[PDB]
Amino acid sequence: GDGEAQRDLVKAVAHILGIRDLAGINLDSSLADLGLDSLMGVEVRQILEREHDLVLPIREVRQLTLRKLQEMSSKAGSDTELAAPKSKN
Repeated sequence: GDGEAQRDLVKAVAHILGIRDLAGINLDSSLADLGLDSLMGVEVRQILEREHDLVLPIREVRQLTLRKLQEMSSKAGSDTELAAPKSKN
């Protein structure tokens, strides 16, 4: 029901592509460039919507540059209000 543990989305999404280490796989490539059309967006949504209620749709998910998946993995990211849009002036 609730996740006590959470992994990097690289060990999920990249693992769909058969990657994780990216030894010779480019990291500037958009997720759609990688192969996102079907599962590589559904899997993501089904994870994030339940993990952190973070539903980022395909138009945004398509630019998740593989390691960006672990950046928005939602673990230790939202300490207080995710990134907190707060700027003085």
